[PDB]
Amino acid sequence: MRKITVLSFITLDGVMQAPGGPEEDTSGGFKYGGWTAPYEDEVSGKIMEKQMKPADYLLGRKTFEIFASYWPEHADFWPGINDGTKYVMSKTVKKSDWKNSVFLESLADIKKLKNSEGSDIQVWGSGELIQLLFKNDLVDELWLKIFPVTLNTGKRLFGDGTIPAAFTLIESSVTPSGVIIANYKRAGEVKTGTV
Amino acid sequence: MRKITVLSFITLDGVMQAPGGPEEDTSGGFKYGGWTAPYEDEVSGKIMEKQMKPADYLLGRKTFEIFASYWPEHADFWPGINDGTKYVMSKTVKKSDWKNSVFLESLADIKKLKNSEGSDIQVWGSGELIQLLFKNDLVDELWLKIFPVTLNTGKRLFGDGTIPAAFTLIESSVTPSGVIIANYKRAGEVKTGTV
Ligand SMILES: NC(=O)c1ccc[n+]([C@@H]2O[C@H](COP(=O)([O-])OP(=O)(O)OC[C@H]3O[C@@H](n4cnc5c(N)ncnc54)[C@H](OP(=O)(O)O)[C@@H]3O)[C@@H](O)[C@H]2O)c1
Ligand SMILES: NC(=O)c1ccc[n+]([C@@H]2O[C@H](COP(=O)([O-])OP(=O)(O)OC[C@H]3O[C@@H](n4cnc5c(N)ncnc54)[C@H](OP(=O)(O)O)[C@@H]3O)[C@@H](O)[C@H]2O)c1
Repeated sequence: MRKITVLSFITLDGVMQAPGGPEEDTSGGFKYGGWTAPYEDEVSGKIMEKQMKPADYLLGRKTFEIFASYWPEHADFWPGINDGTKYVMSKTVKKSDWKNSVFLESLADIKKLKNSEGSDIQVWGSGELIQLLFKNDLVDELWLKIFPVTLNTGKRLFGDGTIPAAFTLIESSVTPSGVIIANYKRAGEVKTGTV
Repeated sequence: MRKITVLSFITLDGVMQAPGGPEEDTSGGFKYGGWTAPYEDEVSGKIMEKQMKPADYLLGRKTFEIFASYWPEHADFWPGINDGTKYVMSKTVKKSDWKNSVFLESLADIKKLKNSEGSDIQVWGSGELIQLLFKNDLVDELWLKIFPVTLNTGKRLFGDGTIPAAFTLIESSVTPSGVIIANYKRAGEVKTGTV
């Protein structure tokens, strides 16, 4: 059994669409692509150069294709994404000229990939696929970065597949720009009481 | 002009409904009332004290009525809510047995109260009213306690009134129970660039 970590950049109101640039994802006429862009300092770069250490990867086709247009040319900066196997969930794509790309089609294939032997799995972007991972409680860990911004519209990290669940805060951090790094571990069922 | 702070307990996916107990709010058949219970600790109380400072208050009718059913009988623990004026939005309730309760009926009234002279306004609970405040950009600070839990269903702090807007993280801490205190100042507009 492999660990599955979801890593995500979200706004205060949990919007995850198009962190990195104005055109990264225009679904809905989304106007705020690049909202992650004013909150990048050098200690943020060092916090997630360690988050970038080599692993295996699980991605939705759309996030795969956003990555495949850029990262094959920048293996200097992020070698992990280029060397590790990238398992990609898709029904419309079966091959890619990006090295070490495998294509899964089913919830069964994800479960086998998890049960199979090998390195821990990182999940970047992939909002729609994350919905399926959440709904089957396959997500073992959450690394989040919460930015001081609210954007009513936009694809969300906790969306359709969010289930009731509990977590442990493994560790946390803050950024000179005011970004909270939050690191949760899956922790069983939601507990209630009275205050 | 007065400083409208909004204070709110939210899950990781931003639900604020019924933090304190199982029957506190049962709209939609909400099964997770009291989800903040297992995360109450000592440090949390200390912060609660600085936020239980004598202020004026602005509340929605439902939150006022939940408060009025318990807090007038515990002026020792949380005085300020009994001593300060409570401005309550309603078109349903005109008077109350609680000392220092004023009843406002329009958006204009909330603005006039803001433009008035007096103590800085705290806002607790009041998701439906918060929506109107957000929509007209009357909220100036945000003190959030983010709890290590997810519950897909429930009333959301950032609901239909949320508007795109930037913030300045003025403070942050983590409790021994894994809750994230994060207070934000309102900071003008959303900036985008390219990473
Ligand atoms: N906040 C961040 O950290 C971050 C980082 C990078 C990107 N992003 C954003 O993530 C978003 C990526 O777009 P997206 O989330 O809408 O799509 P996606 O999850 O990346 O991929 C969607 C595609 O993957 C397949 N897929 C996903 N879920 C499936 C399921 N449950 N069952 C079967 N196939 C499934 C399908 O491929 P087929 O159509 O081929 O069948 C689907 O069309 C963008 O907005 C991107 O900007 C965020
Ligand atoms: N997470 C926390 O920190 C926290 C703390 C305490 C409570 N809560 C939760 O907050 C929720 C409070 O209930 P709620 O948010 O649904 O209602 P609410 O905002 O507390 O009050 C609803 C009533 O206030 C009036 N009102 C609100 N907005 C109005 C508007 N835009 N225009 C005119 N009148 C308006 C109306 O009164 P009339 O109908 O009388 O006209 C409305 O019916 C509960 O779920 C409670 O458990 C959360």
